[PDB]
Amino acid sequence: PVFTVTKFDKQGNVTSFERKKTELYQELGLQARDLRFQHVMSITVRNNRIIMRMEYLKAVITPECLLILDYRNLNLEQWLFRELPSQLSGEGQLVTYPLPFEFRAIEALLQYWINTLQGKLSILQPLILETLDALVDPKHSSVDRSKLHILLQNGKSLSELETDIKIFKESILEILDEEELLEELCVSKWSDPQVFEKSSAGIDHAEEMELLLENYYRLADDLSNAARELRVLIDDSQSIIFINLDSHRNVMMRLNLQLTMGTFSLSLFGLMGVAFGMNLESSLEEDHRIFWLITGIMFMGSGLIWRRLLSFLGRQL
Amino acid sequence: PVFTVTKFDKQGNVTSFERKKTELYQELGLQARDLRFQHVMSITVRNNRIIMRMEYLKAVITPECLLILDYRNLNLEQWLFRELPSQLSGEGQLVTYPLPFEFRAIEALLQYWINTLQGKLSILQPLILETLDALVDPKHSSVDRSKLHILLQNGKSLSELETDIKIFKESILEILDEEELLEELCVSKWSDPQVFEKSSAGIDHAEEMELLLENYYRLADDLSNAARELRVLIDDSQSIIFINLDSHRNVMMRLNLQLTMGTFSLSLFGLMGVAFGMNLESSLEEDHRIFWLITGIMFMGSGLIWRRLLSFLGRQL
Amino acid sequence: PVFTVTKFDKQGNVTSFERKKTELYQELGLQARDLRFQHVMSITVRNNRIIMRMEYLKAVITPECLLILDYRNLNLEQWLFRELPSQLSGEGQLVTYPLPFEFRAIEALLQYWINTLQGKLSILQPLILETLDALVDPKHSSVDRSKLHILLQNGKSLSELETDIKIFKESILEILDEEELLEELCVSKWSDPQVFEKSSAGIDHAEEMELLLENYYRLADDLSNAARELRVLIDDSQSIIFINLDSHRNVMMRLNLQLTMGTFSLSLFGLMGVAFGMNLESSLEEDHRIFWLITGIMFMGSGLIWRRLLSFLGRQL
Amino acid sequence: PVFTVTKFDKQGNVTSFERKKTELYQELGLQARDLRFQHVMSITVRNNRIIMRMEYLKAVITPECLLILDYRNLNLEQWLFRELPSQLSGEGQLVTYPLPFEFRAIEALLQYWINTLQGKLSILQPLILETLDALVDPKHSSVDRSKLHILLQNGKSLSELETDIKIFKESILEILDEEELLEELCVSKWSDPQVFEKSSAGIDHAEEMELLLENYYRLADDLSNAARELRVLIDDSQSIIFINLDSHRNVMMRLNLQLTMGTFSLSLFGLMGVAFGMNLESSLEEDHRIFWLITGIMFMGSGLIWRRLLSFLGRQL
Amino acid sequence: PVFTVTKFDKQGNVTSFERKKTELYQELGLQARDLRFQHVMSITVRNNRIIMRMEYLKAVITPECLLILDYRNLNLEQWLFRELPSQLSGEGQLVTYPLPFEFRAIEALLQYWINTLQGKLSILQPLILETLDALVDPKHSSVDRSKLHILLQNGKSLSELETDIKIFKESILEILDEEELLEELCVSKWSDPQVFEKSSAGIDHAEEMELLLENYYRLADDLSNAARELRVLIDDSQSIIFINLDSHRNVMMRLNLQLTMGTFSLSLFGLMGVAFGMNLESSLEEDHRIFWLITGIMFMGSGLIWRRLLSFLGRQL
Ligand SMILES: [Mg+2]
Ligand SMILES: [Mg+2]
Ligand SMILES: [Mg+2]
Ligand SMILES: [Mg+2]
Ligand SMILES: [Mg+2]
Ligand SMILES: [Mg+2]
Ligand SMILES: [Mg+2]
Ligand SMILES: [Mg+2]
Ligand SMILES: [Mg+2]
Ligand SMILES: [Mg+2]
Ligand SMILES: [Mg+2]
Ligand SMILES: [Mg+2]
Ligand SMILES: [Mg+2]
Ligand SMILES: [Mg+2]
Repeated sequence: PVFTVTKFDKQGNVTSFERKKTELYQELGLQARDLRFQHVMSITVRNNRIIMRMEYLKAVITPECLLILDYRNLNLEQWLFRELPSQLSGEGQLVTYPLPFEFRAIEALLQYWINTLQGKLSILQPLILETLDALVDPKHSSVDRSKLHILLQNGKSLSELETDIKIFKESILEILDEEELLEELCVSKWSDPQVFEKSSAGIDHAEEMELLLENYYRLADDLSNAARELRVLIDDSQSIIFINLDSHRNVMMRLNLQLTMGTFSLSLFGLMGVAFGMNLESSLEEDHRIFWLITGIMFMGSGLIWRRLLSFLGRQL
Repeated sequence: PVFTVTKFDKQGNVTSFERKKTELYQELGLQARDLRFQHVMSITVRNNRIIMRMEYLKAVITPECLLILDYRNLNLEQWLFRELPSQLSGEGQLVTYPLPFEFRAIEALLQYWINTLQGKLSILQPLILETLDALVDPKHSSVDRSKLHILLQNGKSLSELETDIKIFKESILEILDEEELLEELCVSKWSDPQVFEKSSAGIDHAEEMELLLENYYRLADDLSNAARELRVLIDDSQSIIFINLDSHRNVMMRLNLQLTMGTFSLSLFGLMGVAFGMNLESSLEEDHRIFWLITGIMFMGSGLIWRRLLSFLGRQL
Repeated sequence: PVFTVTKFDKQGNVTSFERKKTELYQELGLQARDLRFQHVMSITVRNNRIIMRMEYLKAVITPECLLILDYRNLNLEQWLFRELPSQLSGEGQLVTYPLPFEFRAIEALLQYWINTLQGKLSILQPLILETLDALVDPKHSSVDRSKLHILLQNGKSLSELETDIKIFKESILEILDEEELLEELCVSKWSDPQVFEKSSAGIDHAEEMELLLENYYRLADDLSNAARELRVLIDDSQSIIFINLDSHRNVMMRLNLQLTMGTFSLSLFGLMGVAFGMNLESSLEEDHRIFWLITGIMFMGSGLIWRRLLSFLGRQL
Repeated sequence: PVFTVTKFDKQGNVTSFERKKTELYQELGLQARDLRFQHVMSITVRNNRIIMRMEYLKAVITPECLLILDYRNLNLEQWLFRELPSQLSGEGQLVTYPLPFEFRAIEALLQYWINTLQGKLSILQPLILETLDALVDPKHSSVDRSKLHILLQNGKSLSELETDIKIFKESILEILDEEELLEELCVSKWSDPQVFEKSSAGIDHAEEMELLLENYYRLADDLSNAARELRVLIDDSQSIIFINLDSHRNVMMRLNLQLTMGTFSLSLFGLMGVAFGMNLESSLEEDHRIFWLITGIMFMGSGLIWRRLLSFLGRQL
Repeated sequence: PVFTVTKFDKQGNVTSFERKKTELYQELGLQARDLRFQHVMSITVRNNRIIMRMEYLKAVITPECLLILDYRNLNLEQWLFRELPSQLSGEGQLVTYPLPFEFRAIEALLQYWINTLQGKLSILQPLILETLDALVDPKHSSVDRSKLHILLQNGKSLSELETDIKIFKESILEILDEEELLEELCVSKWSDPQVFEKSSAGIDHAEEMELLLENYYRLADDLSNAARELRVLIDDSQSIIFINLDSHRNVMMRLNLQLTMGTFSLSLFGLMGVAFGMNLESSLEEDHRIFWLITGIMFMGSGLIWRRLLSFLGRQL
């Protein structure tokens, strides 16, 4: 096929072209299996070439140049053509530390990925915090139906972000743990064992590579703790939501039971009113002191039975 | 008994026959304990023979041939006779890497198992996603009864798939961790310490075996993260289902309580209508301005008591 | 006190007797602290003697004999007198592998314990599967009261079985990890450094002991995964049970609310029927076109209010 | 200040006195930072002195004596003056193993703490088992209100006990893992490099110290599994309690809905009875075959509507 | 920019000033990347300087002085100017241990952070305990709405505190695990390899640094267990809250069902009273022994049906 290559030289100059994969393997001195890019996160060195893939960002770091592959249709235009050249050129920062190009390229790629991981968390966190805050207030019998889908979607994005940080840390820690892997990153040292050793002023050794990789492992470790705390907060907030729903359930069920007692009291003493309303000879239809006596009994009796019933639920706490 | 053997030579030729287990041990130079195949996942080397079992796939890799055992009644016909010979023959790919037959056979077997593990996840994931998506919508008082059995069955298949990936990774990592185990896989090297060493051009050494095994450990590690995220999503979606069920429970319980208040108001003020309907002398049956006054009181009184009761639940939030 | 000893010689002959603990220490060349048997799972070697305890099975493996202690009232009669002698005698299997008696005794004891652990799971699994299957069907408002106690008891037995497998694996892995511990198991080698070394044909070395112990670690590892999946299935099934109970709760609560609306509609429009049934002058008792008009209003009005109320809950989704 | 010291010599003699902390540091050859006792669990050796703290038990093991500090108001009277002297004196047990005083003192202190940890579990376990057993029976609509506080308190004590076992195991495993730490416990060896080496009969070496410490690590490991299983059982029992509560909730809700259907049927067909009871001209008050016809319709119609409604919930499963 | 520096010399004298970052790098012999302070918890040594950050506390420990950076608007006035000088001066404590300034500065900084971590837990624990205690009492149908927000906020602060302790332990354990990292803390040793070695009386070696760092790892380990137990107690208490809410839900639902049975009984037998109240010829309006017979049937029949219905729910347990 073809690889859309954006090539940065040691001076930060940007050249973009297109080359066949078969010809690129010979030009880079690699094989077809080296540039398969079939791992979502991987930082490997194959024949003096640093091959890194971070999700959509596939790059190869050569002794003298940095190549970005498959840079189209991925919003890799502002960083690639305006921010990346400045970092690779070495301008500013410190002029007393002329580190090799591999250190500048590895730092630029690692910094870029830690920025997208940080940016993803800086967007998820306000969304989850604002959705959980209004879902957890104990002032409603129910919850917002639409905002539960937001929490479900944002929780899924949080778990995918947690994996992205986790596999970023594993890739860096794999190189840090093994000294041979860490030494392989010093690409210019092996390309020129004599020219690079001439400037033996501590420009790049095992310490400088370890310091660079440990810096981004700790930055990603900060992301892991912040993303893990957010996931813990989601679980804690949902448990408070469950107590809120089941507490107002009991409040409405107590009011319903109190009103049920009142309707039973009226029905119990309204039965004698219904009984005395039948069109049968009650032998009392002529008395003038029976209607008001029964009417008083029904109203007072309903009140007394209601008061007695209300103490029944109070007895049941 | 007998072993149904499908034998592939160094040229990919397929020969199928049947041999007694006792005779196969002598032919292979093995013992009865070596070919017990009592472990669901195992990759061991016994006397210059690579013995691998992956669930139903049992294979022995010899210096010059690959044997597949118990290949019947397992749908091992398309891969065995059409896809496996092409991979073992070495055609295509790279003609500049004449790797030994053991590397080709190990890669073909490891690739096949990572494809079935990937295929199992590629089927479970859409089924779980589509069942969870329609179970979680907050537009129904209840959930689909039949689709809960689908989620239960698919969740069980997901946990069995998670174990299959987990024990696949452990088997590969066991060989990767120990250099002696990794060196044992170089079967042709030990069979011919001089003939194999003649082609000392980096065809097969500790790096090539490590690169092959690390490739499939990372492919299975990708499967572990994808299957673990799916299990996390199931738990997150069920918690949202619980909030949905308990929120509409509170909505229906609030409507029921509001209607209960209305029926109590009618019953409370309908008692005086029942009282005035008895066949007793009320001393008011002749007045012409008492019927409409009481009728108005009952209807207005029911409304006022209902309005007062509705504020009672509003006071209870 | 006394130890009920069942002694098996190198030929598998069974002798049972009773000896005092104090005399047994001198006969075995051990101490009182060595045979305390105070650990539920332990495989230790003390002065050229392999001392193993597996729950109720306490055994000491000597250079020339195997002793089983406290074999009474534990159903250790079929295995001890019919199955164990055959395995220790070395008959069958392979006649070309004259392994020492310690290998035969360790294998027989380890095989026996992996069989009881497998048998315990082969009984728990059908019981849990059949109880969960009928508890999870979404065709009942509630669950079987009696079968919840079965699940509680079987879940407790599953967790105790999980610990039995876990501590069995730890005991084997402790010996496997340390080469000195693994070498101590070669009891006959240290008893006869010259006689055993005479048959230097690979009968028993570090590989044969490691292969035997790794075989039973992997068999127990299979048990751990099967028992862990069952525990995961219990948790998954209970969550589906909770959704089933809370979905039929909402179905019955929706039917109750729909019938509550119908009774309120009848009560609301039955109040005018009660109002017109009082024994007061309504100034309409003589008209012939008022009774049927009011009766129609009550029945039609109840229907219209019921239809309007039914749309109210539909508005609330 | 002052330290309340209970001193045991090599013969088990008990002497109790009080000494200032400043003078005790010089007498013991220690510093103020060594005897801070600010760690709840700690077993450290500082200048040939074994300093151990186990919650309230603070002890210093010297070459020739064992000192217990802060032994007042802690029920340390029966063990200190009646049980501890017997163990330290070396009487009974084995007279052929004249182990140094440090081994006897370490064993006595470690045995005492494993007894209090075992005793705490032997009290919690029956309390939790008896509370869970009667809370889980499916014969009550609710649970015992008072016994939920017992489970909450006993669960809190179980988690504190789990930490006590966990940090006891970590303290022992720290010494076991490092050989230098294990060698420091041989206090008499370093105090008298020549006198102790004279009795080179295996009285105390790296094996005897390792055997003593591994014995109590495994005893505490047994406690960890028993306490962990109890915590798992609490969680399993509570989930069964939730199913019990939500199953009888559905049973009472089905009975209430069935009775609600019956009251609606009476109200629906009682409306025509109320309609025919108004004091309006119905044009049917003179017929003799209308009263019983309507009365039959109301009673039969209520039954038919009730039967039809009962099938409605049966349709909803 | 500028760094607000509070400088403490070897005598504890406090000097506060303001210096530009660029000039401070040259004065301290460091680089811009060394003082980035972009890690929430970090204890690193860069060119004979101990650089530590603990949340808001950023400090650099030099051979002869301790510098605190960004000390404004953080309540760092009482500790900085009244408590810190006393600890750094070396007054009191022990005059026989003239440890270097780095040991005094590291101890003062580590002690300060363990005090703020302890103080945060000493505030959270009473707040959570008092909120959980009154939320868990089984004497209310519901829970306090306002106190659920307190538990949610305090649970979030507890999880952030748990991370603060966790990363404090990781930072200390990283130095403890690696001897080279631990040796780098001995700043005065490398600054003066001969002057420091002159006082070879055990003032500061690998043991003294290890003892200081292990002391604060164990103090933070105590905090981890106390904060972890509190989080476990929150989860246990919430599960008891759920049982309390669902038990009183069943109690109120049983009372409501018992009263529903009573109202159905009155409605069932009140239908014959309504039937006999219609203005139709019942052919019984003249009999004198029919009114009281029907009235008795309605009242007795309601009681008998109610008693029969009450046994129905008793049959359903
Ligand atoms: Mg992801
Ligand atoms: Mg490698
Ligand atoms: Mg499986
Ligand atoms: Mg091996
Ligand atoms: Mg109700
Ligand atoms: Mg009613
Ligand atoms: Mg057990
Ligand atoms: Mg050992
Ligand atoms: Mg009337
Ligand atoms: Mg504790
Ligand atoms: Mg140490
Ligand atoms: Mg934090
Ligand atoms: Mg380092
Ligand atoms: Mg519930």
